[PDB]
Amino acid sequence: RSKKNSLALSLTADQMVSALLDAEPPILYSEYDPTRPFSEASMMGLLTNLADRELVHMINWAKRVPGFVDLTLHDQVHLLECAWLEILMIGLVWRSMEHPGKLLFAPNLLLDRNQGKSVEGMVEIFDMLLATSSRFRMMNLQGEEFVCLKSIILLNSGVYTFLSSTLKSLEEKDHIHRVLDKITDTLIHLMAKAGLTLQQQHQRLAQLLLILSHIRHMSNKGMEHLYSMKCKSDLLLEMLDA
Amino acid sequence: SLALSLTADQMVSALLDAEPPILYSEYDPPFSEASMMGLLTNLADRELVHMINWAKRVPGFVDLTLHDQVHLLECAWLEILMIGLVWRSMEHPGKLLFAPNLLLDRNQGKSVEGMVEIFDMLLATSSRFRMMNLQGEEFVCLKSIILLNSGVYTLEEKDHIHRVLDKITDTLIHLMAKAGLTLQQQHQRLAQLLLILSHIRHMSNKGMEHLYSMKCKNVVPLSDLLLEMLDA
Ligand SMILES: */C(=C/C(=O)N(C)C)CNCCOc1ccc(/C(=C(/CC(F)(F)F)c2ccccc2)c2ccc3n[nH]c(F)c3c2)cn1
Ligand SMILES: */C(=C\C(=O)N(C)C)CNCCOc1ccc(/C(=C(/CC(F)(F)F)c2ccccc2)c2ccc3n[nH]c(F)c3c2)cn1
Repeated sequence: RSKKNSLALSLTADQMVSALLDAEPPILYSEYDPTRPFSEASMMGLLTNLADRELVHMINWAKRVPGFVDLTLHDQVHLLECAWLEILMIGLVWRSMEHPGKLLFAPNLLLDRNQGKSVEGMVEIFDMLLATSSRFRMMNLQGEEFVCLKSIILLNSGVYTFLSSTLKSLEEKDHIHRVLDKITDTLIHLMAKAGLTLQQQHQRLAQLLLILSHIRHMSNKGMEHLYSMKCKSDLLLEMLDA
Repeated sequence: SLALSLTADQMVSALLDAEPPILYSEYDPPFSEASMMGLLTNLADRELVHMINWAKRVPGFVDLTLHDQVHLLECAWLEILMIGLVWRSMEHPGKLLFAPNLLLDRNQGKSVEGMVEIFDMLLATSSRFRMMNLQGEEFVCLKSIILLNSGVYTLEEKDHIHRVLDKITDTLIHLMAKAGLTLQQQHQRLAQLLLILSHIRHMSNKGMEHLYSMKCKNVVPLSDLLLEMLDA
């Protein structure tokens, strides 16, 4: 199906890992004043500000993910529109691994469960994120594995379409699936290099990709809450630079 | 411990043996929004009874705590209905085989509230399974994975659940190796299938939002039915 000659598809596993590690966005500081007690609007202010800012840098990151700028502009936009909260979340749970009971939103913004209660609904999402981070800590998730998963989330985010598909959209989806197969290869390689048996490799690949269902769930629940606070892309198009 | 000893071939055998009966709708051969929702609700409610009986036969599930058995089914039931739907629908491009006498096209999908958006997503997933030539043996592995995964993070009890999930991954790989796939092709197909499950979860979440909205005729809430059938 795909007609595109994409550099990503002929990268070796090591080269894919290197490119992903190089793409990582900068580490950002919240505008959080620790002498200021939290209220609902103040916490939602802090988080929203952090999310808006992370989104700018996420655009720059996505441009450096091999295979991503080979998609049509419309398809790049769609992936980012679908995936942004999942991508924030996986970042959060990775950073929070060595902080049992707490979510490291930023270096200066470390929140425990109880501080989630200052916003209606949000402690439910907090618990799920905490559980996810503990899961990654127990599995001893490696940085190289993390960046593979975050790229998988981006590429897998798009809405499934049958009646709503065009011949062109279908070529684009085929290109996505090839990029995804390269990332799977890269994950397996990393595992094989770390000394896992073949059985252990296939088991861990499954365990990590099953956690992505949980990330999707958390994002969906997040989105429901944001939509019900009346939140409501010309950036995206123009930053993605076409 | 019997469950944890199963070979790949034995796992397949047990899961195939656990499969529920295929149900018929009460459909009488015109569809309103109200009669369609009525038909779908009555079907879902009858499927649920058989889903509970099925889950009791998935290796390892009756080793779990009552809480875990109830919680896994409460979180997963719509995903489980949906995977079964898209599987049954693979030989019916553009349609959804809710039951043998209830085969619906997207036109009929517009009958009911926020089914229309979900409908195309289900058709696409069916189409993806068809294109991948998903086999029945792979389908029952994936459906048991949904059960054991959908509530597992939402400590030694979580370990048992994880060990059984690993066994099913081993079973999938075995099936693929037996079908002639290379090791590379095995790991790629595994990943492709598990990423589809993210999308099934998303479809279920979207469906749940409409069920909460709408809402119901909730005489026997699912949590009560689960407790009755599993406390027992
Ligand atoms: C009462 C409210 C609650 O459910 N609640 C949690 C407060 C209604 N309870 C009975 C369950 O009702 C029910 C379940 C499933 C479906 C259903 C569909 C069809 C589709 F969208 F998934 F395609 C549905 C329609 C509209 C909104 C949500 C879901 C359905 C029914 C039967 C199925 N068999 N295989 C499947 F995949 C099915 C899906 C409707 N109502
Ligand atoms: C909507 C307008 C509005 O609030 N009103 C009142 C009109 C704002 N729309 C922009 C997006 O805002 C966001 C995005 C993300 C979040 C994050 C959270 C935290 C958690 F729940 F995910 F934990 C959130 C809170 C409440 C509901 C949904 C999400 C968030 C922020 C920063 C992050 N960095 N890494 C992450 F994982 C997150 C998550 C808040 N507001």
